Amino acid sequence: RIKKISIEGNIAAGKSTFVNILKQLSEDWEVVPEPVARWSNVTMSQKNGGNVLQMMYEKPERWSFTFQTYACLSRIRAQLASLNGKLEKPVLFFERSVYSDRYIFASNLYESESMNETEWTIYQDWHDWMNNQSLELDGIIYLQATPETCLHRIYLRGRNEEQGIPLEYLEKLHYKHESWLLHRTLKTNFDYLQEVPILTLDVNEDFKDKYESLVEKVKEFLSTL
Amino acid sequence: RIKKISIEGNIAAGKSTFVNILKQLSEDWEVVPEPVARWGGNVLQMMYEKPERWSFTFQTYACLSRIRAQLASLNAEKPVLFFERSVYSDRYIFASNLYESESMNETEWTIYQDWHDWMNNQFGQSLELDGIIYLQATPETCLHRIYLRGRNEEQGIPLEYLEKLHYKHESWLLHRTLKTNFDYLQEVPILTLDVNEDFKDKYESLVEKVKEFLSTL
Ligand SMILES: O=c1ccn([C@@H]2O[C@H](COP(=O)(O)OP(=O)(O)O)[C@@H](O)[C@H]2O)c(=O)[nH]1
Ligand SMILES: O=c1ccn([C@@H]2O[C@H](COP(=O)(O)OP(=O)(O)O)[C@@H](O)[C@H]2O)c(=O)[nH]1
Ligand SMILES: Nc1ncnc2c1ncn2[C@H]1C[C@H](O)[C@@H](CO)O1
Ligand SMILES: Nc1ncnc2c1ncn2[C@H]1C[C@H](O)[C@@H](CO)O1
Repeated sequence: RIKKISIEGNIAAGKSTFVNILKQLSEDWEVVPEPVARWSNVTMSQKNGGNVLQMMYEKPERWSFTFQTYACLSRIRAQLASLNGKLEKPVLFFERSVYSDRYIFASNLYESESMNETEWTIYQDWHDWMNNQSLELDGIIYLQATPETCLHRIYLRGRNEEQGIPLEYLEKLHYKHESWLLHRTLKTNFDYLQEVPILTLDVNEDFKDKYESLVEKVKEFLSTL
Repeated sequence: RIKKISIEGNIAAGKSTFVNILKQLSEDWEVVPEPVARWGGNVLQMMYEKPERWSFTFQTYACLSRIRAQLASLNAEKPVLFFERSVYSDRYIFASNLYESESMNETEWTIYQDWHDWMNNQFGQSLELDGIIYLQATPETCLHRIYLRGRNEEQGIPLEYLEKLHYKHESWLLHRTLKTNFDYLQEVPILTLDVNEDFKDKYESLVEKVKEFLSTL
């Protein structure tokens, strides 16, 4: 019986670092990266995904729908094989969810006009459908940082394509993160999700070698599920 | 147990007509129309407006809309389910062509073929065919039946597009040259009927043949 936690948050808040911290604290703990993050920097999968990322960055109003499609189906399959292959008290740690795909990223491209009524309408259906047709999660852990901490972090990361991402986007993605995971205001069609329990974690301070409290906070919340 | 038979055919080759014609003949005989037929209506219209913009998006909605429709009907004594085209049609006819005519790029094309390879590796689950019936018509023929059908946005279909498509049908369903990542398919028997002659009020010969074919599977 595998528990299922999603680790969520804005660009450069510290998810993969956190995910690769818990990684070696237990062998009942496994981690599934987010596919997009491997296409992000530096095989047929990587080829395509990196092709798709650059195009979405260069002309989002043309490539948002295809990007969202490939990136969600990639997380989906990446997530399926981690039931297969590995894991007494097993937890799987997901690096973002198919819900972030949709209520954070996909949603923001509609409202910014990068996907049109048809595009976004056809995405909501596929999504609803592809997901109803094993990965529903036991909990969500929210690593909350500011747009500014987020903005500084991507600069410390130094990714080519990401240096141009401006504070105003991050500022939109923070708001949706907030409405979903803290005031629990955002409303959806995965109903269980309205009451999956969530833990919010302040990672504005650097925790790269001072993380015991955050982890005790994780261990405690696992205990409550 | 429900036998699954796809009616393949170029545009307006007779497909919708023969399949309904069939629909009345037997208790044991039902049909799943092509969802693009009823069209989807914007995505199809955007498809005719600017195909190098919408080809990828349509193909995905088109094909998944057919998988849903077919599954739905996947739930008589000697059951036979007839489909109107199929997910091989969607990939080796249409997406293939559309990649071939640069309305999709390699990324697009690779990303489609992977998603089709996967959307249907969980879903051969009675969408896998028992036979194919190829309504072979000449392109010339199909071009008149499009004026026959007298359909708005379908009026300007060239002469040459319809050519592209039949050469692809014939390589797939008559010469059997064409190769795919469903090894089963190359097994599967095909039946090949000529439909240039009208048949609305003269189909017994046709249906007789259908009947021999089903009888041997
Ligand atoms: O406590 C931390 C967490 C991370 N980072 C740095 O911020 C950048 C982005 O973090 P990460 O890739 O883990 O963020 P994610 O997008 O996965 O949330 C990397 O250079 C990290 O080393 C940091 O300076 N202090
Ligand atoms: O023997 C026939 C077969 C078809 N049609 C007509 O050809 C047009 C297109 O037929 P259908 O929708 O069956 O073509 P499909 O696209 O479904 O192959 C319609 O007006 C049919 O009435 C016809 O006149 N004689
Ligand atoms: N669904 C998605 N998942 C992950 N990233 C997304 C997604 N949509 C857009 N992006 C943008 C954020 C970064 O610029 C870049 C790398 O994450 O892609
Ligand atoms: N998968 C598909 N199924 C049926 N039609 C397709 C498909 N892809 C493109 N087309 C084009 C042909 C017609 O002009 C128009 C209506 O059939 O759509």
